[PDB]
Amino acid sequence: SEAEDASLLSFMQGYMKHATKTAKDALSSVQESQVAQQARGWVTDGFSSLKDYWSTVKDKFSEFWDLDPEVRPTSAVAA
Repeated sequence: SEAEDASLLSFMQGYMKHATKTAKDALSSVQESQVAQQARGWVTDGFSSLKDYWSTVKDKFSEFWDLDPEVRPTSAVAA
């Protein structure tokens, strides 16, 4: 017995509702968190390379707002 009115959105709607349960069992599986050593890895590769790039982008995020005297999707992409 089930409401035939419910559209094909039923199975899904509930799916995410139910699959959200696996979060726990899946959460405990976070054992992949050990990825630390990996992160602590990028250090050797001079992860610092993120600073310059970060310090720029982030900071440039201020100016990156105001484009040339002409803010158009055409000239921008084409230039």
